[PDB]
Amino acid sequence: VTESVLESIISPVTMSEFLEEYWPVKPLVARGEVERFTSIPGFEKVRTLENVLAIYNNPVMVVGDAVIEESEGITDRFLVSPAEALEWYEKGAALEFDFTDLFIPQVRRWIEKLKAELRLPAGTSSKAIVYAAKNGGGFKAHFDAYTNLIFQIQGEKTWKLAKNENVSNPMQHYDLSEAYYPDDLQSYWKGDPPKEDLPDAEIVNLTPGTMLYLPRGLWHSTKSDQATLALNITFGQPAWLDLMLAALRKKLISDNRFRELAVNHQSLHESSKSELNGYLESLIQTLSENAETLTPEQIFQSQDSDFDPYQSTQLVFRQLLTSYKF
Amino acid sequence: ESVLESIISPVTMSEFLEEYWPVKPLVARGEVERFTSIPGFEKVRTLENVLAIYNNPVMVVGDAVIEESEGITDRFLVSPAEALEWYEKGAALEFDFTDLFIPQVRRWIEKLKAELRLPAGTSSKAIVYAAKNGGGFKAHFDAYTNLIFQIQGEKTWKLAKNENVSNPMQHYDLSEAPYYPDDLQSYWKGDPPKEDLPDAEIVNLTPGTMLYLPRGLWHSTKSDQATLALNITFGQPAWLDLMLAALRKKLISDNRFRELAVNHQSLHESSKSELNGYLESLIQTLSENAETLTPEQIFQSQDSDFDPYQSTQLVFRQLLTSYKF
Ligand SMILES: O=C(O)CNC(=O)C(=O)O
Ligand SMILES: O=C(O)CNC(=O)C(=O)O
Ligand SMILES: [Mn+2]
Ligand SMILES: [Mn+2]
Repeated sequence: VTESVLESIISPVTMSEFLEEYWPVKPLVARGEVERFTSIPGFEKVRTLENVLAIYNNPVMVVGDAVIEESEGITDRFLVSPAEALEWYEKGAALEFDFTDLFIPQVRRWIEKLKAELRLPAGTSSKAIVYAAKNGGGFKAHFDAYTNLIFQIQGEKTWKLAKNENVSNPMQHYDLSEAYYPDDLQSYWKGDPPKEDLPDAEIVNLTPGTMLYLPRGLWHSTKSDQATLALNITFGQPAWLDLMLAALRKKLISDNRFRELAVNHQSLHESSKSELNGYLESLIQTLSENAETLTPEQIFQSQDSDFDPYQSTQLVFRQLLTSYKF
Repeated sequence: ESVLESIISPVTMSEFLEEYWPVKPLVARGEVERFTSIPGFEKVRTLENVLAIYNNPVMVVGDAVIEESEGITDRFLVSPAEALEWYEKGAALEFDFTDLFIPQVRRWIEKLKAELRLPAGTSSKAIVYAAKNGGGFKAHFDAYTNLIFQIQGEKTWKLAKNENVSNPMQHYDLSEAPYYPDDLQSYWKGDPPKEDLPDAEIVNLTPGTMLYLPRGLWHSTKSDQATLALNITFGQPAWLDLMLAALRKKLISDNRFRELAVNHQSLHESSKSELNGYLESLIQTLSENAETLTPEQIFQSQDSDFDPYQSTQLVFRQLLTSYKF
């Protein structure tokens, strides 16, 4: 059958069904034999923890209660060498091998293809990540501003999934162990947080060969009683706001008045403060008039902008680090 | 209004702010003991000391890297323990965010930021540069500004007034002169400078010389023999940065603006028409909120992140400060 890699994996669900009833809002669980994952380019290289370790020349994130206890409560995660990560792994810390696509770079082709098949803006952030855990490790209840296609490779992993009644379309991460909401999030958080154990969540056991589509914003937590290994393909979720502000900035960056250095008005004398306010009024009027002339075509024309400079910077930095042998 | 005074004397801080900052370079010569006023200066006064304290990836830059990478790149990050090998091959070493290891200097940098009237959120750091054997950086301009303190050796700087772009918002290497980033293209005027910046000012920076290097000024560097310098590097956030931050904060509360965007030419004709009306409506709302913008709201955003490239690198490096390289 002339099928896409994604189609091959979610069969007998069609890609149209996926796009109409699941993406980008509802989770999908697709079960089957792990061998159908072998059409993912580079899968054989990340099929076992020993294989991932043989190729992954980068720092590894470790997360969990052992980190909280060692750090005397300062943090729940460290970035460490692959070797040290194995020491933490034995203490039940979850290991995250981020930007695994640097080390199976053939998957990058596929990811870009999948990004187009999902009709994501070209500029959307995308990567592969490997997650490994044992001894009850994993992640406590949280949500992400990203969506994931999750391919369970080894072991049985317990996911909790709950609808998020507090925020629609979150644009930042949040750990439920913060109960305090960060600034932007505070502006659109509604209602009471869920309990730490997500008591109303759906529990899903992921086994080898299970693919889980995980939409952005769902509350989730993970636990690996025994050793597990999974490969995630992780996508940004650029908002209309992202594209609109990129388009507006493209219209304004040409104007030297907008490129001039900004000034902290705090130290200024009152007359200078007022003059700055009049200068800024001029800018405000011009910004508003450029916003008023914004068109759909211009918004679409900025779909190839960098909407996640945090992810892009982390990719560049990790690429530069490959010159050290971790 | 005091921190720089003893270093740029006889230039006064008022003269510096009115006549030089943020557009024209200044060269202040004097005794290097001046620099003892900077917290932690003793700890970066030789390359040995820097290497003793700097527990982070070190950037190495130059011909030796071009060779090792078979032409792919001129830079990469290595361990402090491997950096000296590259230095001996004439690669320039960049110890980025050196202020992570001399925390003392943060207070100083913050005072300077306040003195210069920079937005509170402006990026700011210390960087040490070391090179020998003709190593350094080829002709380019930065979107950052730098206060440069020459500690050791005689370093050849070329400096050239930028006649092409005012207040650039990104980095540019003169060597890429066929190609121009889209944004830069939209405000570049005229022809790029000539190869090797023939009309440049040549300035030999000797120990105790401080160079103020404004954003956008063309420069390049060469260390014939060993050199060591400390930079204090500041972002240059534009009014556009604060204003778009303020506008985003007004809109991020509205779920319509947080909804997932789509690839235009992936969807059907019916869908392509159905998106136009929704986007026209959103554009109306964006415009209405832009018309509500006040100077107060712009200033209330001065503590935002205007430089995710720098902030991201800082967080990453902070997670590596006790890494066993
Ligand atoms: O895989 C895990 O243990 C945790 N993964 C996530 O939270 C995620 O993919 O967003
Ligand atoms: O110090 C050097 O050799 C090069 N430095 C710069 O380009 C800079 O400070 O912007
Ligand atoms: Mn998650
Ligand atoms: Mn420079």
